[PDB]
Amino acid sequence: WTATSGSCKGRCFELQEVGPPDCRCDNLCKSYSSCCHDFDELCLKTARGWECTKDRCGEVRNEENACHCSEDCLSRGDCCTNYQVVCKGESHWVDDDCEEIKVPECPAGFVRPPLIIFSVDGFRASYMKKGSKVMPNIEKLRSCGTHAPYMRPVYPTKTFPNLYTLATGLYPESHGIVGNSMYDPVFDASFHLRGREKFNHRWWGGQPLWITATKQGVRAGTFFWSVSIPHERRILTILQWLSLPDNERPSVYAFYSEQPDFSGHKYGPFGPEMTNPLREIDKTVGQLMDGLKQLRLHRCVNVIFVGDHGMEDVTCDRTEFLSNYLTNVDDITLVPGTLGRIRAKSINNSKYDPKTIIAALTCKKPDQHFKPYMKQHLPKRLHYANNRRIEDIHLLVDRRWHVARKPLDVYKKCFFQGDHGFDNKVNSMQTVFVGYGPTFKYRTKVPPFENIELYNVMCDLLGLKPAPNNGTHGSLNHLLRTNTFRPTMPDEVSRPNYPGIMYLQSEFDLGCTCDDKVENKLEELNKRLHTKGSTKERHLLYGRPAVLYRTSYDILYHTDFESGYSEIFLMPLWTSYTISKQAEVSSIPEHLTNCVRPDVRVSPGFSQNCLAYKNDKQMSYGFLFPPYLSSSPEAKYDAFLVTNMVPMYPAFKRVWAYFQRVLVKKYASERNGVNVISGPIFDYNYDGLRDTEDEIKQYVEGSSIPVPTHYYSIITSCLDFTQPADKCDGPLSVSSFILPHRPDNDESCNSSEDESKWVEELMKMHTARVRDIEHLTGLDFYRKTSRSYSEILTLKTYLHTYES
Ligand SMILES: *[C@@H]1O[C@H](CO)[C@@H](O[C@@H]2O[C@H](CO)[C@@H](O[C@H]3O[C@H](CO[C@H]4O[C@H](CO)[C@@H](O)[C@H](O[C@H]5O[C@H](CO)[C@@H](O)[C@H](O)[C@@H]5O[C@H]5O[C@H](CO)[C@@H](O)[C@H](O)[C@@H]5O)[C@@H]4O)[C@@H](O)[C@H](O[C@H]4O[C@H](CO)[C@@H](O)[C@H](O)[C@@H]4O[C@H]4O[C@H](CO)[C@@H](O)[C@H](O)[C@@H]4O)[C@@H]3O)[C@H](O)[C@H]2NC(C)=O)[C@H](O)[C@H]1NC(C)=O
Ligand SMILES: N#Cc1cc(Cl)cc2c1C[C@@H](Nc1ncc3c(n1)CN(S(=O)(=O)C1COC1)C3)C2
Ligand SMILES: [Ca+2]
Ligand SMILES: [Ca+2]
Ligand SMILES: [K+]
Ligand code: NA
Ligand SMILES: [Zn+2]
Repeated sequence: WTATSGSCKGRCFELQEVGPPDCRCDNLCKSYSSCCHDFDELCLKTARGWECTKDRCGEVRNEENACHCSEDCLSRGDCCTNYQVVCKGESHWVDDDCEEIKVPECPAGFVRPPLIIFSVDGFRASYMKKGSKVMPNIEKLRSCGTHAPYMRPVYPTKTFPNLYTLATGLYPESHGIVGNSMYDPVFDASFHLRGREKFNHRWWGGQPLWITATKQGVRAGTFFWSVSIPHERRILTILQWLSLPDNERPSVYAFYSEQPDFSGHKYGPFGPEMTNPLREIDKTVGQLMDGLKQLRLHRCVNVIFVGDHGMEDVTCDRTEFLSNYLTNVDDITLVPGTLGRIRAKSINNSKYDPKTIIAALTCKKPDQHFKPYMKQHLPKRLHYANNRRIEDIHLLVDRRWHVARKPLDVYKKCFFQGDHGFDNKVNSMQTVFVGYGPTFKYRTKVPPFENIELYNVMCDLLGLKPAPNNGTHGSLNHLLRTNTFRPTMPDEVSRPNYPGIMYLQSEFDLGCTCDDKVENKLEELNKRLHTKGSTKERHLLYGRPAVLYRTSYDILYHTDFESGYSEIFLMPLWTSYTISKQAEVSSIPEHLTNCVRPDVRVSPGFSQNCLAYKNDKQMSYGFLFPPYLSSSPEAKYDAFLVTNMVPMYPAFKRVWAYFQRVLVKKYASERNGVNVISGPIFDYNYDGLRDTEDEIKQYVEGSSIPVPTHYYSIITSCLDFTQPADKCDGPLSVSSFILPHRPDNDESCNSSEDESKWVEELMKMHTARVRDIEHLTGLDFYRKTSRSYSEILTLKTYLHTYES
């Protein structure tokens, strides 16, 4: 209940919202049906429109007008944005030459350059080039400031998940807004775009920018605007707030446009109807910048132009129906559209079985346009599992398609031509980033980056300490002229042991055999030098990874590779090796097929055993350093050490053997050598973070050998590919992956074919950042390069996407 009989007199767009039952005058009161009775009259004035004309110049102030062209307007802070242009012979901001902003040029009493976030819904990255002729204001921000060719949203590429990731620096799994629609089983409550539940604070986790600011003594404009407040009024409200007294004036503001998303849904991303919405957004930018120029703030404010997600061509005819797959369609609830989320319609139904639903959805039709996943099997780069609001069963929908439960859902609720929500690596989902102002660089292009990184930079622009978030603070220092964040590398927590030869072969009772009895003090000296690390500079190019947790581990050197061997997990945390462009692939000799050799540097009690793999009828083994890439027949024996062995499902060994035998050589050929770091990952609670030993749900039968959930590889070379990976003087180039360790290839519908037709496709789907691998292993890579630490942070956030 609201007492709407109070008044908005002197309270229009007040910054502190009042508590029910008192009536509201803030920019969200309409959305709560809580505005005072006189809000429209006083606060949403329209008379005479948004623009000064030659006949209004010097007019007698009339308080009914939407904006003023009277001599007193600059002093009151409520001039029409074009006042100085029409009435005082000034130029529009867009007509002025770009001039470098080396220092903030602020009015007296400004403590810091304000930040204005200009957020646009559905603004696809390619609009910057394809619409450039109709967006001169946006084009000038872009060419004069700092811009990325695109900015990667988070999955799912929906509005609220992305806007709240911009506000928090958190993945949706961590902030709690995991969709535009959600069921929380603990609350037994549903979140929807329409209605009141979505206003309850219990949905919204982490700490958004406006709260971070307020807690650190920085005032904030309210970021959310009720849909019926016209854009012109939003901009006039921000400009009036910027005229408030010093002690009352916010330092951070947001503008929001529902366009171009609203029109994109109706007309498709590139419908001829899309030109007008782009022109109108550009005009709104023009109004802001002309208004800042009037207040002498156009060389003071940092402006960010940012989108939430792009827009793809999607039509009602490109819908898959679960009713064409399942017998039991009335027993499930589907969250539908550009992703699917499935749960039981009733928790009372004991016949519901996720295993049977997955199997009925798996490679059933030859061109199926969706793929089912248990959420823990989704590509780790999506970070979309660790939340009770994310259903166990997920459908990754192909770009251009929808999934629905039954046909009547699509025509009893069409005419839409655009949609978004797909995998956040799809080109059509990419969105925009421009930064303009004293703190941003001048005429600077930066590589594409993820939207989870922006919170940290917005905190830097405002002198704020960020709440704990998923950005990597410093990775975007190259966007900034000043206010850079200069972090120190994390301290190593565990120092390695360097074991020498300590065990006789007869002490090992592992049930292993190797045909390796083949008896020269030239080569006996050499053997010893390789075991002490004489080749370690070729194979460990960027230093030893640091272990950032308490554990027991050994560094093991060999001719062709170096490893950090965990005495707790009985396998390497990491294996590092370099493959030159000239390197030769060889076979595993016939006599060495089943060869496993005790490591006389490592106790029997800290070793795997072959008898466990023999008894485990589901589990086999592979090697981290591939025997196929041995430098010599003699060096190949090293690759069959028990300390190089890791547990692998036979189905996964098909993937791993193709990677090691074919793809490593291919990358060294293409990139002029590569350095490879490979290893296991254990994430049984799918939280994206390294498991402790007590979290492991599967062992090799009858043993303490834990079974990885994933295998990673980090593949590094010289960005200037005219230099070999091992003699690179400049920046690096990296690609990585985190491959699910699965006992079947059900994910790969073409897996009955030769690995050359499916394995590289799988690996591209499971592309990762080095930072993703850092979280999952507790390792810190690239500790010893010639490069600046911020540059290394940028490299560790790189994702190789494989989009054209
Ligand atoms: C991205 O970046 C984020 C932020 O840095 C990071 O997420 C953080 O990771 C930590 C580990 O997973 C975790 O630390 C502690 O969590 C709780 C404290 O939780 C509350 O307090 C903070 C501070 O304000 C809140 O932010 C937090 O918000 C979460 O929950 C809200 C309400 O439930 C919700 O609105 C919000 O969205 C958010 O949900 C998310 O996180 C939770 C977990 O906190 C998930 O469950 C959700 O799914 C969602 O993902 C809370 O209100 C501490 O209590 C923990 O300590 C436990 O657990 C330890 C075991 O490892 C143990 O040592 C401790 O002694 C203690 O044990 C006790 O409790 C156990 C579990 O209940 C029990 O089994 C045990 O036997 C014993 O009784 C953690 O220290 C942060 O909360 C988390 N923050 C946020 C904002 O998410 C991410 O990891 C990265 N992601 C990547 C990939 O890097
Ligand atoms: N969180 C956050 C955040 C972070 C930044 Cl950096 C900027 C902004 C926001 C919030 C944003 N304002 C805003 N105002 C109103 C509305 C929205 N956003 C989104 N909707 S909607 O209902 O989802 C949509 C579909 O029909 C309209 C209405 C401005
Ligand atoms: Ca949106
Ligand atoms: Ca984990
Ligand atoms: K076996
Ligand atoms: Na298959
Ligand atoms: Zn939309």
